Amino acid sequence: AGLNTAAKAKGLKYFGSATDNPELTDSAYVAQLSNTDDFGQITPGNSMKWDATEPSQNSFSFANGDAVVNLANKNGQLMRCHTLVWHSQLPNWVSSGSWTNATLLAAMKNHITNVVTHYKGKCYAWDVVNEALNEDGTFRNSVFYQIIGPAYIPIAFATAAAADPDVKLYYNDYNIEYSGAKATAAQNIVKMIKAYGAKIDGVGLQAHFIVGSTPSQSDLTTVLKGYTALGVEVAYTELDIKMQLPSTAAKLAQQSTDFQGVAAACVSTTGCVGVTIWDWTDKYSWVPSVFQGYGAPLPWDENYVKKPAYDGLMAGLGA
Ligand SMILES: *[C@@H]1O[C@H](CO)[C@@H](O)[C@H](O)[C@H]1NC(C)=O
Repeated sequence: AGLNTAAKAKGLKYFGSATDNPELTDSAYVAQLSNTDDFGQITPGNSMKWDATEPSQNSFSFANGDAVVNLANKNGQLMRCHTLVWHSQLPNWVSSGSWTNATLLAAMKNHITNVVTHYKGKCYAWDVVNEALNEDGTFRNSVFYQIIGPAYIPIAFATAAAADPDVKLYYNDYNIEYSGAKATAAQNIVKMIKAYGAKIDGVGLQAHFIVGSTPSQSDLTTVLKGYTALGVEVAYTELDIKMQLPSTAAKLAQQSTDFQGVAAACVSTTGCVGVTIWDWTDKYSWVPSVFQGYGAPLPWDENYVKKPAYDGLMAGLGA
């Protein structure tokens, strides 16, 4: 009947979509987001990030996150909660602060414990640490790395686990879906957290790909199995496939094949729990200025009408 029903028949927990609060006043948008034949899971695109949830020190702000949870709850959709520790979308009080190891650890832990406690029981998964690596497999020189060193990562996981022992804890990153220094480094982060004795349940593979340059089904599956071999589940967490503009029939077809292989890779991998697309309509796709010249990244167009990629996904999920 749709993406989510097809995904569940193949043993995934969900097929899902991100959303954001500005979209929720569009009742036509909301009606399709709330269609559980297509979406059994929701991620808040922005309203659970640090800039949204602790915009001034110790000042927790949950209304916009809660509104997304409430919608998911009314619809019977799972939540993925996104994201606790990340160098981007950090309030200036954190990124510019004068810290010591103890004082930044206290503030980071305070952030995690308050946010995760607030959402205790509501989330299938948390992206606990996001994008900790540079493209060359080095640690990003974020405030957390510079002040605390690599321990910030296992400490964040341990802190999340103490606040909510049952939610699945994910390390989430992009450009780790194909082999290379970055994916190798992401494997090493998994091994490092586990060696520290902290709980890590999952690797989140964002899957921001490009039409015509998407990794093959075979390459993607191979890489997923490289993570599951470490004793984690995997999911594609932010899938979209931006195309070099203008859109053409040939690019829409390629885009369909690209989405199909991503779905098929997940369905092929024991321990891949689901796919989330980064919103579902091109009208609300994430295409910031750095990708000027690209667009139309999603399975529905800006008029909420299906593109060939929808059928591609269905084919990849075996329906
Ligand atoms: C910060 O404190 C943690 C917790 O004890 C420790 O693992 C880490 O090495 C410390 N880092 C620095 C730079 O002191």
